Amino acid sequence: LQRVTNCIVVDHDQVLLLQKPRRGWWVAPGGKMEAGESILETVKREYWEETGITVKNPELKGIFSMVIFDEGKIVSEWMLFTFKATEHEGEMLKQSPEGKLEWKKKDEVLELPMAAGDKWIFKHVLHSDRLLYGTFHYTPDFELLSYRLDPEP
Amino acid sequence: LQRVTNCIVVDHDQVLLLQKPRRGWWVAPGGKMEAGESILETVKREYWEETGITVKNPELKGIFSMVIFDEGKIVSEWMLFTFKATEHEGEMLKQSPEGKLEWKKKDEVLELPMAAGDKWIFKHVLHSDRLLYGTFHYTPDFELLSYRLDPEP
Repeated sequence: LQRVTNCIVVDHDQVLLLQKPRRGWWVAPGGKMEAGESILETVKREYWEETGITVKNPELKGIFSMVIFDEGKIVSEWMLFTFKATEHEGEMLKQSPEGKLEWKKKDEVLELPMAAGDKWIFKHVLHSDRLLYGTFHYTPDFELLSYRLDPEP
Repeated sequence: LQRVTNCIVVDHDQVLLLQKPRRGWWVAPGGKMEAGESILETVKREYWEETGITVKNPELKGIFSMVIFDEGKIVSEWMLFTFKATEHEGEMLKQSPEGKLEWKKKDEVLELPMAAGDKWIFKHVLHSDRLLYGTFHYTPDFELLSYRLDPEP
Protein backbone atom coordinates (compact mmCIF):
# COMPACT_ATOMS: atom_id res chain seq x y z
CA LEU A 1 0.00 0.00 0.00
CA GLN A 2 1.79 3.12 -1.30
CA ARG A 3 1.32 6.70 -0.34
CA VAL A 4 1.42 9.17 -3.19
CA THR A 5 1.45 12.96 -3.03
CA ASN A 6 0.97 15.47 -5.82
CA CYS A 7 0.68 19.20 -6.03
CA ILE A 8 -1.53 21.54 -8.07
CA VAL A 9 0.41 24.79 -8.53
CA VAL A 10 -1.68 27.79 -9.77
CA ASP A 11 0.19 30.91 -10.92
CA HIS A 12 -1.17 33.62 -13.33
CA ASP A 13 -4.34 31.58 -13.91
CA GLN A 14 -2.27 28.52 -15.15
CA VAL A 15 -1.65 25.05 -13.75
CA LEU A 16 1.62 23.11 -13.98
CA LEU A 17 0.92 19.62 -15.35
CA LEU A 18 2.77 16.66 -16.80
CA GLN A 19 1.73 14.57 -19.78
CA LYS A 20 2.72 10.89 -19.80
CA PRO A 21 4.63 9.65 -22.89
CA ARG A 22 2.92 8.60 -26.12
CA ARG A 23 0.14 11.13 -25.88
CA GLY A 24 -0.93 9.59 -22.58
CA TRP A 25 -2.89 11.18 -19.67
CA TRP A 26 -2.13 14.49 -17.89
CA VAL A 27 -1.21 14.43 -14.13
CA ALA A 28 -0.23 16.86 -11.37
CA PRO A 29 3.49 16.27 -10.59
CA GLY A 30 4.49 14.50 -7.32
CA GLY A 31 5.59 11.01 -6.13
CA LYS A 32 5.77 8.39 -3.30
CA MET A 33 6.42 9.07 0.40
CA GLU A 34 9.73 7.73 1.71
CA ALA A 35 9.83 6.10 5.19
CA GLY A 36 10.22 8.73 7.94
CA GLU A 37 8.95 11.65 5.89
CA SER A 38 5.84 13.70 6.65
CA ILE A 39 3.46 14.28 3.67
CA LEU A 40 4.66 17.90 3.55
CA GLU A 41 8.34 16.90 3.18
CA THR A 42 7.48 14.34 0.44
CA VAL A 43 5.50 16.67 -1.84
CA LYS A 44 8.22 19.41 -1.72
CA ARG A 45 10.97 16.90 -2.50
CA GLU A 46 9.07 14.84 -5.11
CA TYR A 47 7.65 17.90 -6.79
CA TRP A 48 11.06 19.49 -7.12
CA GLU A 49 12.71 16.24 -8.24
CA GLU A 50 10.20 16.04 -11.03
CA THR A 51 9.78 19.68 -12.12
CA GLY A 52 12.83 21.63 -10.86
CA ILE A 53 10.38 23.90 -9.05
CA THR A 54 10.33 24.56 -5.31
CA VAL A 55 6.80 25.13 -4.05
CA LYS A 56 6.62 27.71 -1.30
CA ASN A 57 3.74 26.84 1.00
CA PRO A 58 1.80 23.87 -0.34
CA GLU A 59 -1.38 23.06 1.60
CA LEU A 60 -3.18 19.75 1.75
CA LYS A 61 -6.57 19.73 0.04
CA GLY A 62 -7.45 16.18 -0.97
CA ILE A 63 -7.10 12.86 0.84
CA PHE A 64 -8.20 9.86 -1.27
CA SER A 65 -8.31 6.08 -1.03
CA MET A 66 -7.68 4.64 -4.52
CA VAL A 67 -9.06 1.15 -5.10
CA ILE A 68 -8.48 -1.26 -7.96
CA PHE A 69 -11.55 -3.46 -8.09
CA ASP A 70 -11.57 -6.77 -9.93
CA GLU A 71 -13.74 -9.89 -10.04
CA GLY A 72 -16.01 -8.41 -7.35
CA LYS A 73 -13.24 -7.74 -4.78
CA ILE A 74 -10.61 -5.11 -3.80
CA VAL A 75 -7.35 -6.28 -5.33
CA SER A 76 -5.26 -3.12 -4.84
CA GLU A 77 -5.34 0.10 -2.87
CA TRP A 78 -3.19 3.14 -2.32
CA MET A 79 -3.52 6.62 -0.83
CA LEU A 80 -3.27 9.94 -2.64
CA PHE A 81 -2.67 13.34 -0.92
CA THR A 82 -3.24 16.36 -3.18
CA PHE A 83 -1.77 19.72 -2.23
CA LYS A 84 -2.39 23.18 -3.64
CA ALA A 85 0.15 25.97 -4.00
CA THR A 86 0.03 29.47 -5.50
CA GLU A 87 3.61 30.69 -4.89
CA HIS A 88 6.80 28.91 -6.23
CA GLU A 89 10.43 29.44 -7.21
CA GLY A 90 12.76 28.00 -9.90
CA GLU A 91 12.81 27.22 -13.64
CA MET A 92 10.54 24.50 -15.06
CA LEU A 93 12.54 21.55 -16.54
CA LYS A 94 11.72 20.91 -20.20
CA GLN A 95 11.56 17.11 -19.88
CA SER A 96 10.92 14.88 -16.87
CA PRO A 97 11.56 11.11 -17.07
CA GLU A 98 7.79 10.67 -16.58
CA GLY A 99 6.72 13.06 -19.37
CA LYS A 100 6.69 16.61 -20.72
CA LEU A 101 5.88 19.54 -18.39
CA GLU A 102 3.51 22.30 -19.46
CA TRP A 103 1.74 25.23 -17.91
CA LYS A 104 -1.87 24.84 -18.91
CA LYS A 105 -4.60 27.47 -18.77
CA LYS A 106 -6.79 26.94 -15.75
CA ASP A 107 -10.07 26.88 -17.63
CA GLU A 108 -8.74 24.35 -20.16
CA VAL A 109 -7.62 21.80 -17.52
CA LEU A 110 -10.94 19.97 -17.31
CA GLU A 111 -10.90 19.18 -21.05
CA LEU A 112 -7.52 17.34 -21.08
CA PRO A 113 -7.36 13.54 -21.24
CA MET A 114 -7.05 12.32 -17.62
CA ALA A 115 -8.24 9.48 -15.36
CA ALA A 116 -11.91 10.20 -14.55
CA GLY A 117 -11.32 10.58 -10.78
CA ASP A 118 -8.65 13.18 -11.41
CA LYS A 119 -11.24 15.28 -13.19
CA TRP A 120 -13.39 15.47 -10.06
CA ILE A 121 -10.43 16.32 -7.84
CA PHE A 122 -9.29 19.10 -10.19
CA LYS A 123 -12.89 20.40 -10.39
CA HIS A 124 -13.02 20.82 -6.61
CA VAL A 125 -9.42 21.91 -5.93
CA LEU A 126 -9.22 24.36 -8.81
CA HIS A 127 -12.31 26.20 -7.47
CA SER A 128 -12.32 25.68 -3.70
CA ASP A 129 -9.96 25.97 -0.75
CA ARG A 130 -12.02 23.42 1.20
CA LEU A 131 -10.69 19.92 2.07
CA LEU A 132 -11.92 17.05 -0.14
CA TYR A 133 -12.14 13.44 1.20
CA GLY A 134 -12.85 10.57 -1.17
CA THR A 135 -12.74 7.02 -2.52
CA PHE A 136 -12.28 6.05 -6.16
CA HIS A 137 -12.87 2.52 -7.46
CA TYR A 138 -11.05 1.64 -10.63
CA THR A 139 -10.81 -1.39 -12.83
CA PRO A 140 -7.37 -2.72 -13.66
CA ASP A 141 -7.38 -0.54 -16.83
CA PHE A 142 -8.35 2.57 -14.87
CA GLU A 143 -11.94 2.82 -15.93
CA LEU A 144 -13.88 4.53 -13.06
CA LEU A 145 -16.48 2.19 -11.50
CA SER A 146 -17.53 4.70 -8.86
CA TYR A 147 -16.54 7.21 -6.23
CA ARG A 148 -17.52 8.86 -2.98
CA LEU A 149 -16.61 12.49 -2.54
CA ASP A 150 -17.11 14.67 0.54
CA PRO A 151 -18.13 17.43 0.12
CA GLU A 152 -20.15 16.18 -2.88
CA PRO A 153 -19.55 17.75 -6.37
CA LEU B 1 2.05 -0.04 7.81
CA GLN B 2 -1.28 0.83 9.46
CA ARG B 3 -3.46 3.91 9.32
CA VAL B 4 -4.95 5.27 12.53
CA THR B 5 -7.40 8.14 12.94
CA ASN B 6 -8.64 9.86 16.03
CA CYS B 7 -10.77 12.86 16.88
CA ILE B 8 -10.41 15.63 19.46
CA VAL B 9 -13.95 16.69 20.32
CA VAL B 10 -14.01 20.04 22.18
CA ASP B 11 -17.44 20.70 23.78
CA HIS B 12 -17.80 23.84 25.99
CA ASP B 13 -14.18 23.75 27.09
CA GLN B 14 -14.12 20.03 27.75
CA VAL B 15 -12.35 17.36 25.67
CA LEU B 16 -13.50 13.73 25.40
CA LEU B 17 -10.61 11.36 26.17
CA LEU B 18 -9.91 7.73 26.99
CA GLN B 19 -7.70 6.46 29.77
CA LYS B 20 -6.16 3.07 29.18
CA PRO B 21 -6.56 0.32 31.76
CA ARG B 22 -4.24 0.34 34.78
CA ARG B 23 -4.34 4.09 35.09
CA GLY B 24 -2.11 4.23 31.99
CA TRP B 25 -1.97 6.93 29.28
CA TRP B 26 -4.88 9.11 28.01
CA VAL B 27 -5.67 9.14 24.25
CA ALA B 28 -8.12 10.70 21.78
CA PRO B 29 -10.65 8.00 20.77
CA GLY B 30 -10.41 6.57 17.21
CA GLY B 31 -9.09 3.52 15.31
CA LYS B 32 -7.62 1.91 12.20
CA MET B 33 -8.74 2.40 8.58
CA GLU B 34 -10.51 -0.58 6.99
CA ALA B 35 -9.91 -1.29 3.25
CA GLY B 36 -11.93 0.97 0.94
CA GLU B 37 -12.90 3.71 3.45
CA SER B 38 -11.79 7.35 3.31
CA ILE B 39 -10.19 8.80 6.46
CA LEU B 40 -13.44 10.75 7.09
CA GLU B 41 -15.53 7.53 7.07
CA THR B 42 -13.06 5.73 9.33
CA VAL B 43 -12.99 8.37 12.08
CA LYS B 44 -16.78 8.56 12.31
CA ARG B 45 -17.24 4.79 12.51
CA GLU B 46 -14.28 4.18 14.84
CA TYR B 47 -15.06 7.16 17.03
CA TRP B 48 -18.64 5.92 17.32
CA GLU B 49 -17.69 2.30 18.12
CA GLU B 50 -15.30 3.35 20.83
CA THR B 51 -17.51 6.04 22.45
CA GLY B 52 -21.25 5.74 21.54
CA ILE B 53 -20.99 9.24 20.07
CA THR B 54 -21.51 10.58 16.53
CA VAL B 55 -19.13 13.39 15.63
CA LYS B 56 -20.93 15.81 13.38
CA ASN B 57 -18.44 17.56 11.14
CA PRO B 58 -14.99 16.43 12.04
CA GLU B 59 -12.21 18.13 10.07
CA LEU B 60 -8.61 16.95 9.55
CA LYS B 61 -5.96 18.99 11.49
CA GLY B 62 -2.91 16.71 11.89
CA ILE B 63 -1.17 14.27 9.56
CA PHE B 64 1.74 12.42 11.24
CA SER B 65 4.24 9.72 10.48
CA MET B 66 4.92 7.76 13.61
CA VAL B 67 8.23 5.86 13.56
CA ILE B 68 9.67 3.32 16.01
CA PHE B 69 13.45 3.62 16.00
CA ASP B 70 15.71 0.85 17.30
CA GLU B 71 19.45 -0.01 16.99
CA GLY B 72 19.91 2.98 14.65
CA LYS B 73 17.31 1.81 12.05
CA ILE B 74 13.57 2.62 11.53
CA VAL B 75 11.97 -0.71 12.56
CA SER B 76 8.31 0.30 12.35
CA GLU B 77 6.19 3.07 10.83
CA TRP B 78 2.52 4.06 10.92
CA MET B 79 0.32 7.05 10.00
CA LEU B 80 -1.95 9.09 12.27
CA PHE B 81 -4.71 11.39 11.05
CA THR B 82 -6.00 13.70 13.76
CA PHE B 83 -9.45 15.26 13.44
CA LYS B 84 -11.16 18.11 15.32
CA ALA B 85 -14.86 18.61 16.09
CA THR B 86 -17.09 20.86 18.21
CA GLU B 87 -20.60 19.44 17.59
CA HIS B 88 -21.73 15.82 18.37
CA GLU B 89 -24.75 13.66 19.21
CA GLY B 90 -25.37 10.57 21.34
CA GLU B 91 -24.70 9.26 24.87
CA MET B 92 -21.06 8.57 25.95
CA LEU B 93 -20.41 4.88 26.94
CA LYS B 94 -19.15 4.40 30.55
CA GLN B 95 -16.73 1.62 29.75
CA SER B 96 -15.06 0.88 26.42
CA PRO B 97 -12.90 -2.14 25.75
CA GLU B 98 -9.90 0.17 25.34
CA GLY B 99 -10.51 1.92 28.71
CA LYS B 100 -12.44 4.61 30.57
CA LEU B 101 -14.02 7.63 28.79
CA GLU B 102 -14.09 10.99 30.48
CA TRP B 103 -14.71 14.59 29.48
CA LYS B 104 -11.66 16.51 30.72
CA LYS B 105 -11.21 20.26 31.00
CA LYS B 106 -9.34 21.74 28.07
CA ASP B 107 -6.77 23.63 30.16
CA GLU B 108 -5.96 20.44 32.16
CA VAL B 109 -5.27 18.13 29.18
CA LEU B 110 -1.54 18.87 28.82
CA GLU B 111 -1.06 17.69 32.39
CA LEU B 112 -2.52 14.16 31.92
CA PRO B 113 -0.15 11.24 31.50
CA MET B 114 0.30 10.63 27.78
CA ALA B 115 2.90 9.77 25.13
CA ALA B 116 5.05 12.86 24.60
CA GLY B 117 4.23 13.20 20.91
CA ASP B 118 0.53 13.50 21.77
CA LYS B 119 1.30 16.52 23.97
CA TRP B 120 2.59 18.50 20.98
CA ILE B 121 -0.41 17.44 18.93
CA PHE B 122 -2.84 18.47 21.71
CA LYS B 123 -0.96 21.69 22.34
CA HIS B 124 -1.40 22.76 18.71
CA VAL B 125 -4.90 21.36 17.84
CA LEU B 126 -6.57 22.49 21.07
CA HIS B 127 -5.53 26.12 20.29
CA SER B 128 -5.42 26.42 16.52
CA ASP B 129 -7.49 25.54 13.49
CA ARG B 130 -4.44 25.39 11.19
CA LEU B 131 -3.13 22.08 9.74
CA LEU B 132 -0.22 20.38 11.56
CA TYR B 133 2.23 18.11 9.73
CA GLY B 134 4.89 16.05 11.46
CA THR B 135 7.00 13.00 12.26
CA PHE B 136 7.68 11.54 15.69
CA HIS B 137 10.54 9.09 16.33
CA TYR B 138 9.96 6.79 19.33
CA THR B 139 11.85 3.92 21.01
CA PRO B 140 10.10 0.58 21.32
CA ASP B 141 8.89 1.74 24.74
CA PHE B 142 7.51 5.04 23.47
CA GLU B 143 10.14 7.41 24.79
CA LEU B 144 10.22 10.34 22.33
CA LEU B 145 13.60 10.56 20.58
CA SER B 146 12.66 13.54 18.39
CA TYR B 147 10.03 15.15 16.21
CA ARG B 148 9.69 17.52 13.29
CA LEU B 149 6.52 19.57 13.42
CA ASP B 150 5.22 22.17 10.96
CA PRO B 151 4.13 24.75 11.94
CA GLU B 152 6.78 24.40 14.69
CA PRO B 153 5.53 24.97 18.26
